[PDB]
Amino acid sequence: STYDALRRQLIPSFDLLYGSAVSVVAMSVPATARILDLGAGTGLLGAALRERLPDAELLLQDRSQAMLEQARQRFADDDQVAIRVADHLDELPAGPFDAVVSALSINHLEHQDKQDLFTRIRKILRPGGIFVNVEQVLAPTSELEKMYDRQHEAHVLASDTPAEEWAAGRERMKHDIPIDVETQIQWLRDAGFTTADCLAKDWRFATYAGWNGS
Ligand SMILES: Nc1ncnc2c1ncn2[C@@H]1O[C@H](CSCC[C@H](N)C(=O)O)[C@@H](O)[C@H]1O
Repeated sequence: STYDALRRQLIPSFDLLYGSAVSVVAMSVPATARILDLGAGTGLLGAALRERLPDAELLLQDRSQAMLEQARQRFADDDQVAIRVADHLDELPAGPFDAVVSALSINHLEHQDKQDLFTRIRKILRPGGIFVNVEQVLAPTSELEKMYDRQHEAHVLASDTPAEEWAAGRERMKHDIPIDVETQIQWLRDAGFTTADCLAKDWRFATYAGWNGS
């Protein structure tokens, strides 16, 4: 409620970017899809997926028990949601999966571990399966990165975000290892995804996807 409201204040085009992730999954997988949610946190993208796909099986995983406890509370009464404590770097669940989704999590990995993860994700996707990332992305240059930062700050100020939460936000972003969206899209092609695309973008934040065969 307050947490979800705060995420909208901190994330430019939250509805467009998380909404695009939901819409592209809904147009790519069945009603009864098996979906892996990597770095699920409180399960915010999971909640948006459940609203669109009431019959989908969600497996939420994260390295943080504390974050997954928030996801457990959110989905307390949902018998089609499982929770697994697992780092991105730990062995993935067997599969197959119709979709693997992630929001604002994969940027925390070293670049080589991102490329390895994309390869490992495709292995657990059925043919026609989709990988979707709602991601913090780096500008191609230092000058454009400053412009990305100004536009992010403009949203946070316009959204009337508490100064203490924005302060906390900037501190958490120090541990992020973002790269530009086109590099990551090319990495999906390198990983053997036949199609990769940026569906939606608001400067620093982008929704991109890869398809396993289609
Ligand atoms: N190496 C790693 N393996 C697994 N989870 C990781 C991780 N590095 C970061 N995370 C998780 O990634 C999340 C980033 S915050 C995003 C949370 C949620 N997907 C949302 O959109 O709101 C946190 O829950 C953090 O614990």
